[PDB]
Amino acid sequence: QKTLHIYNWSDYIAPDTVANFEKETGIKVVYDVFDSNEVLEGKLMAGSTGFDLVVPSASFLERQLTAGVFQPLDKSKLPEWKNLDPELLKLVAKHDPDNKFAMPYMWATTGIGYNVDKVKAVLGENAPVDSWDLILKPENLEKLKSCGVSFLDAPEEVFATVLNYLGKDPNSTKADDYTGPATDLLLKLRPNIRYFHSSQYINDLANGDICVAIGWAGDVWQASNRAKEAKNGVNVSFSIPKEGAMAFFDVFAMPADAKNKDEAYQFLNYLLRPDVVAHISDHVFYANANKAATPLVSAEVRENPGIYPPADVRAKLFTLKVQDPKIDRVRTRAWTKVKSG
Ligand SMILES: [Cl-]
Ligand SMILES: [Cl-]
Ligand SMILES: [Cl-]
Repeated sequence: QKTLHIYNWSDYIAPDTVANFEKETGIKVVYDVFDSNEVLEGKLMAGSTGFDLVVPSASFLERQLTAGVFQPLDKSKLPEWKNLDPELLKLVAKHDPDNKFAMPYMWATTGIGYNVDKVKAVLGENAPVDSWDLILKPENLEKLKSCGVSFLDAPEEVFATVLNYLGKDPNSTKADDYTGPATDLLLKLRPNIRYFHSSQYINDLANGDICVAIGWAGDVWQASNRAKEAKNGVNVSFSIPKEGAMAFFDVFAMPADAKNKDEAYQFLNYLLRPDVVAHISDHVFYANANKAATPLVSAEVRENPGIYPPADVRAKLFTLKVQDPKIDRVRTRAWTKVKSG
């Protein structure tokens, strides 16, 4: 029997996607999840992952390509490749030249999830929910400490966001930008942050246990929808702040030592069907990269400007660049100071 090992982000697939693929193809799927680019990259660099498909962010895949940990996708086994948005392909091609290694899957932004009522109770009806001031200004965060604050456990994203907020290059190659103002601000914020974590904030926003989080858009929209279906009265929203925000593109890639490559190609082409991936978007509240699928996704997802943002909001989004070894070391050490204490 055929078996296929997949390592994807958590909360990133419809409930029935895998079961439908199994019953159509007869392949048994082993499906596991992660919430951290650093965890996946560490697996890729330490040895065999034991997976046939993994899903890094494109900015991390750029770094991973030069280690040789992926093999190029045979485009002749991906006929539905045509369905992909060419403009998104061109953006991902900045990380994966000529799109040789990566199939764009979902994309979104790193912004602010928050409890509408709690934030307005603490900072007033005019709470600056359209601005990184909400969480990155120490006076505001000290007051939101009362109802719970979480940051992503995602150092490249947090530092780029802080740097942009401070008016620096989000991808500054100036070491002092990291050790000076970025670390200073983050250390001022630190005593107000309940935890650093990239998946617990979903149920904690849904449950009312935290009131504001740095989070990924569709994760926050999932939390909003979980509160709605529980009818617990918790109102969660998501903000792409006025100063801009990081955009990311999560992409399927094939490890160089993948065991069941024919089956992996069958799954990638399954995900390229417009009806298959639109249905995923319906359940996970993320924009997919499939331009033929967009009319098939539900109106409540397609028309949400925090999921499919319009041109003027997209014009304010930035993306990660790969840093040299000095900056990587400086950023990692500063993250360590921030996250342990
Ligand atoms: Cl996990
Ligand atoms: Cl007020
Ligand atoms: Cl706390």
